[PDB]
Amino acid sequence: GRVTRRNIIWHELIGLRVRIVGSTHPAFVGIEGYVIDETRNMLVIAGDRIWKVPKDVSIFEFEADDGTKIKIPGERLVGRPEMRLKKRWKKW
Repeated sequence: GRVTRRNIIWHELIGLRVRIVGSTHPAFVGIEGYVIDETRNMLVIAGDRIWKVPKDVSIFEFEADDGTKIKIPGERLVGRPEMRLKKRWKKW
């Protein structure tokens, strides 16, 4: 949906288009498609093939509904989707 570099931390990822722009393994850079599932440590991407990729060693580029491109290390998205959503709540 309407994701930004700031809220992507808690925002759901399923349904967003994504591109692996970096990785500890060069063979996987270039994988693109829509996120069809997310677990604590993985992202399931549906491209030409269905890929299950680890968040910790990948750099993602997500596309927001308005076309905006968002690049963020996958390590920052580690954690179950429901758990990440708790980060939306701020305690000052």
